[PDB]
Amino acid sequence: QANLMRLKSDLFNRSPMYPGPTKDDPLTVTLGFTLQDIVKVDSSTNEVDLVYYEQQRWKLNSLMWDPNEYGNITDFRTSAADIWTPDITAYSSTRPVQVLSPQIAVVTHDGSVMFIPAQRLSFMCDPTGVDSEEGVTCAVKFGSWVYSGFEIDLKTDTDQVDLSSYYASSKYEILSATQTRQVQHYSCCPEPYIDVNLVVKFRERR
Amino acid sequence: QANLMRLKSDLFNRSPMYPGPTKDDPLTVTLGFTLQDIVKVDSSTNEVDLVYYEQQRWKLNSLMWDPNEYGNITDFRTSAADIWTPDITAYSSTRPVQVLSPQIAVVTHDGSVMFIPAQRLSFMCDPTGVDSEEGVTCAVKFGSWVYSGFEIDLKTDTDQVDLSSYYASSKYEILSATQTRQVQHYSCCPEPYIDVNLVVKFRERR
Amino acid sequence: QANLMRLKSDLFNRSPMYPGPTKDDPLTVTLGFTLQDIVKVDSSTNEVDLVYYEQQRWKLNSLMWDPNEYGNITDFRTSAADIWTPDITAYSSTRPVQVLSPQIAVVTHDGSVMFIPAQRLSFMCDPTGVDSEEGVTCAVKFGSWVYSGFEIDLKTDTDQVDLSSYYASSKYEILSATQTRQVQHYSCCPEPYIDVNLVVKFRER
Amino acid sequence: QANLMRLKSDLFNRSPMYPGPTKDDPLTVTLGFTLQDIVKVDSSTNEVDLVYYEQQRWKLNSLMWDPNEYGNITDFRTSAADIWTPDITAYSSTRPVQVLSPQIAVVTHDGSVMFIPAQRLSFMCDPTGVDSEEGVTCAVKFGSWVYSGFEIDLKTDTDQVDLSSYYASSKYEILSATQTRQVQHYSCCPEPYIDVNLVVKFRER
Amino acid sequence: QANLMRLKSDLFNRSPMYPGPTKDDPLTVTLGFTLQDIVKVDSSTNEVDLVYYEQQRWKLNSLMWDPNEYGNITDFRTSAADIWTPDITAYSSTRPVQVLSPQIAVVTHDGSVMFIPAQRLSFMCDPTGVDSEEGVTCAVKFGSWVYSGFEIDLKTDTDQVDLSSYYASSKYEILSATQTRQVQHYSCCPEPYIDVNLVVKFRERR
Ligand SMILES: c1cnc2cc3c(cc2n1)[C@@H]1CNC[C@H]3C1
Ligand SMILES: c1cnc2cc3c(cc2n1)[C@@H]1CNC[C@H]3C1
Ligand SMILES: c1cnc2cc3c(cc2n1)[C@@H]1CNC[C@H]3C1
Ligand SMILES: c1cnc2cc3c(cc2n1)[C@@H]1CNC[C@H]3C1
Ligand SMILES: c1cnc2cc3c(cc2n1)[C@@H]1CNC[C@H]3C1
Repeated sequence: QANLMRLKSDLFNRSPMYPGPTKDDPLTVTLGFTLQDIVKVDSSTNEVDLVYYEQQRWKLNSLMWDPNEYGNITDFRTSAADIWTPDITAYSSTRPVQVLSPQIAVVTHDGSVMFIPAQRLSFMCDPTGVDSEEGVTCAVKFGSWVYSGFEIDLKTDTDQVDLSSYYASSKYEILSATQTRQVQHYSCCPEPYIDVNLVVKFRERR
Repeated sequence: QANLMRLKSDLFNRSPMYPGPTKDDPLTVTLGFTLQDIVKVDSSTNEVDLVYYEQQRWKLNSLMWDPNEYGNITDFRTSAADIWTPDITAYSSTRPVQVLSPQIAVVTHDGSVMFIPAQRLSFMCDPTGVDSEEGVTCAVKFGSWVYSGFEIDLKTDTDQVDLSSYYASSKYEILSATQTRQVQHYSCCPEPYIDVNLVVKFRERR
Repeated sequence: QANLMRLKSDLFNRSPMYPGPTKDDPLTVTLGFTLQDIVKVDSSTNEVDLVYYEQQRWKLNSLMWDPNEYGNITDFRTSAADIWTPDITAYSSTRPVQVLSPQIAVVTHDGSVMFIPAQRLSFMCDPTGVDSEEGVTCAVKFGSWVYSGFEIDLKTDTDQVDLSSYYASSKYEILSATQTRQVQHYSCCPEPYIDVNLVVKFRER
Repeated sequence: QANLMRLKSDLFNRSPMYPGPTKDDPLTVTLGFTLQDIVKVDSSTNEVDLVYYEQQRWKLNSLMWDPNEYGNITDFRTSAADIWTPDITAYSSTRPVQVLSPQIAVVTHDGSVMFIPAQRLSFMCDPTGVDSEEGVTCAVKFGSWVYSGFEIDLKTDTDQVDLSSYYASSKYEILSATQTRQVQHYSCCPEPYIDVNLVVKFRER
Repeated sequence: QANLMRLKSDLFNRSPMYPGPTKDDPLTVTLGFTLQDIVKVDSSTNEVDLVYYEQQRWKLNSLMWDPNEYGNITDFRTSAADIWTPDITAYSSTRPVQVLSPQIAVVTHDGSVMFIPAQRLSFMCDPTGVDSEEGVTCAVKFGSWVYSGFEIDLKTDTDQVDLSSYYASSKYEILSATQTRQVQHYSCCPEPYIDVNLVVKFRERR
């Protein structure tokens, strides 16, 4: 501005879009969940509804630049449409995920992208024994839908889910939450697919 | 990398889109269902809700290339908008199907496309006797909406539906699931239309 | 394909889109309903939900061609966005209609288009007496929203609705179904508007 | 068609879009409601659902033409996207309005536009006493959201709402319906904003 | 209006879009809420639904002009798509916000923009004790999702929410409503993020 505008122009207008990773130049996405609320539980259909936001990080050479060339600009915000983004998907979802945040990411001079969408998800979960002291445990996998391990790998900075933002007066208390990496194989396809498995253990509030 | 982008450009930017099959150059789509959950049953309206993903395969000359000409590239992922896709449709649906996965397909050097959309479908089904030991049986046909047998044929690699991914703690147990090919005639039109008939037999979990 | 692609290109890329009918060059749409299910009935709000598919036919000179010029091609499928389509609308709908089928039509060398969208419609209907043996009767008009009789006419191949595809195990049995043409006048506008009136008579099982 | 296509092209392709009214060149929209059904009433949240269609008229110099120059064409239908339209909005709505009709308007040689969207609206209304003989009364204002009196004025051809199209077998009977013009002031802004206040009085039966 | 068209053309057609604020040229948005109705309360999931409209003001050099050059034009209305707008977001929302108004803003010769979207929001709130005389209190933060304090600051013209437009016959009476500015830090990010905290205290009508 004029610097930022020129920068954005150079990356997006002058180049073709990054065509996604491949076996030859694969990519690693760092996931991390901040759980906000277990909004509702349906014991007649065994689906439960979570609200959270999911931090995604990755890095691309396509998105690098030299700050001195662009008015000492270290980073910028941009629409998620302007860049490639990973197709992280909830495998046991029962309804399409609802986006609760804007679709804007941060890009930085070293090509690192950060993107943190807020979501509401309804996923498969049997709440039997939520009323008990012992509580009930449910799990849901997040991972690329189309990209194998050989193109997209996932990692977590910590197995502990971020519960510091959980709703004080929720109907359900969280006993524990876990974000652990996994490998899976499916009947369609020879290659392994990577996913981060979100496992929550919860119960009704006294 | 550059090597790909060039490929994608050659297939999509330089050519006009494949205009769909015709009697002269017809096409065969291979369908296959992985049932995930029978989410809910409504006995007051006789509609039942399934979550699954539906594997679609087909092949086009339009999409072929020579790997040596494109940096030894065997295959790639792309948006479903970038290519023609078949109009497989649930004939007894009561509500529009909801897409639970991204709209990305895999294309390969020999022109083979694979596309596996995850869906939630509400279809016509009378659950009377779901509580019994015997269970209740329901069926729904999938097939092209507009393309006759003479333009689109359907086939299955197996009559057995893939239940290996079914939800362990679902409200309903699957006794059996079947994907069998069928031929049908409709009053509008002289030609026969092909469909794969999904037949599931299920009951409450006891 | 080479042939078909060229054909499609000539009709759509090289010409401007058909700007809809007018008084001078009017047209006639043939409607026909295949009722599939009466899904639900709400007696607290007097709305009922139907699932069906609605066959639409019409013909345009804009869409004609000579098969010999295009590799003996008699007809083809295409997206509904690529062509003009008629604005048939349910006058007593209480919620926007939901499309249950793809938006693809068939065009033929003589300019005839066929298009059969599958729909779910919620329309105004008082089900009082649906539980009785006598059953209850409800009606809903379908017709162009903006085009008068003088631009769009409607006709039916038969007054009998196609119930051969109705759901065997539906909560409601169909006693009868009727698709009859009508003329209507509205206070806004001098001209008459045409509609096909769908009348169904049904009850619980 | 050739003629019509050329006309449409001249108005839309060759000109930039009408940039909306201003203080200097203000505009008057004529509103008129045809109420179809009071579909449902929720006494636990005090919202009620109406289905109707709302006639909008206005006139622009931008849209004028000479019929002799265009094959004696008096008028035509077109997409609502092709022209500017007014931002009439329900002030006491509790949910986004649902469009039940196509988005097509009629334009005429003297620059007059007519546009009649069918809608379902959920708005704020306490139904307490709907079961009584006396009935209950509710109101909802329609007016531009962003344009003051000084840019958009509203008028009504009649204070009587058009109930001739109301549903015979609705759960609720209409005792009366009124479309009266009003002026309002809001805390944000010095200028007055115009609205047409729809007031309905109704009950069960 | 020949004049207005030319003006609009000069700002939007001839220039590239304002690329959003940065640390170097930051921006201040003035928020203000007019609460219309507390429509419903769900005590089984602890979510409550508000209808309101939210006044947003800010100023940009990009949008300035000289009235003498454009037929003494002081201001104009335009689509929200034609200009940059701030990404104010409800942090404790449980469902995507629904827009109840048109997406039109007012721009003025000194570059000031005003934009007042009407919304329905479902947010996290425990209504326990709404039936009491004492009432129950709930809060929800509004702020940029992606822009730190260093790029977007928020302010309020008054801590008092505008209740003059509240629904006379609502199921719930408003005891008080507050729009107060706040600073927050999140685990992802070193910088502080600004939010205006909407705090309402209410009860059943009795
Ligand atoms: C870029 C993209 N998404 C973000 C999400 C958040 C934040 C910064 C972001 N930056 C913090 C503030 N906004 C909500 C969360 C936490
Ligand atoms: C290409 C395109 N679609 C796919 C869908 C799936 C898989 C691989 C795919 N590869 C497995 C993993 N993702 C969901 C399903 C099963
Ligand atoms: C052209 C356009 N739509 C059609 C819809 C159907 C059919 C033929 C069509 N042809 C029959 C077979 N497919 C579903 C319905 C009935
Ligand atoms: C142009 C635009 N909208 C219209 C809406 C209607 C009519 C004519 C129209 N002409 C009458 C017939 N169609 C529904 C209503 C009433
Ligand atoms: C520009 C943009 N949005 C506005 C919203 C409103 C108003 C003026 C506006 N001007 C007042 C009248 N319309 C609704 C609210 C209050």
